[PDB]
Amino acid sequence: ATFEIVNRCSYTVWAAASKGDAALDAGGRQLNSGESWTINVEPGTNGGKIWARTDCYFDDSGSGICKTGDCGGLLRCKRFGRPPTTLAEFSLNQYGKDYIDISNIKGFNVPMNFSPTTRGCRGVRCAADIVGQCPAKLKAPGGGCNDACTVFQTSEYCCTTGKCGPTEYSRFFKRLCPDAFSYVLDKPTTVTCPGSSNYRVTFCPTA
Repeated sequence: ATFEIVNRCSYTVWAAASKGDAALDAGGRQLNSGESWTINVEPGTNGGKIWARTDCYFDDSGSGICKTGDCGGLLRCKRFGRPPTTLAEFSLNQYGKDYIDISNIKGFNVPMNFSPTTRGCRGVRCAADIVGQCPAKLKAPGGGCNDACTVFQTSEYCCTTGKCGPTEYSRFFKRLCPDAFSYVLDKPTTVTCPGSSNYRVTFCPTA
C-alpha cells in the first residue's frame, strides 16, 4: 500500500499514479532530481499504474502540458497518461497475492526499476537506453520511444483480435528490456508478491 517513487534521473520528472478511472493518492507530483514521494494506494487496487512525465508546465491550479505522459493536462493525474510512457503496473490483493510488472506496451520514455521494499519477491527493471536506440519510425519527436500500436494503429500491433505475434518493434523493446512487456500477448514477465507488499519505483535506477 506504500509506494516510494524516487527520481534518480538528473532531470525533473512529474510522477503520476492512477488506476484508469481515478487518481491513486494525490495522483501526481513534481519530483526534482533526487526527490522522493511516498504515496498510499488502497489495498485491493486492481490495475494501477505509475509513470513519469517529461518537460511539464503547469499553472497555479495544476493545469498544463507534458511532452511525455500527459494525463489530460493535469498535475494530479486521474486518467492514464499519453504515450510514450514506461509503465509500472500493479494489481494489489488479488486472491491473496500482489502482481507487479513493467510494461513497454505504451512505449518508453524514462527508465525505471519497480521493486518491493518488503520480503517475498524480486523486482523488475527496464533501465536500458531505449530512447537513444529507438528505431527511427518509433521515435516521439519530443517524447522518447513510441510503441508500434501508437504509431501505426493496426490489429497486429494493438492485438485487437487477441491473436497477435511479435514484430520488429516489440522485438526491439524485448531485446533492450527483456523484463518488460513488449507487446500485449508477450510471455508474461509478471512477478507475484505477497499480498499487501510495499514497493519502490525508481526512475533512472542506474547511471
